[PDB]
Amino acid sequence: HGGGWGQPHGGGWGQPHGGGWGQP
Repeated sequence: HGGGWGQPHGGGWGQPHGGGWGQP
């Protein structure tokens, strides 16, 4: 979740998942 665009949910892994909340 690098600002709201292509950094969040970047393919399914460490780009979504950011702790355990709404990032994953």
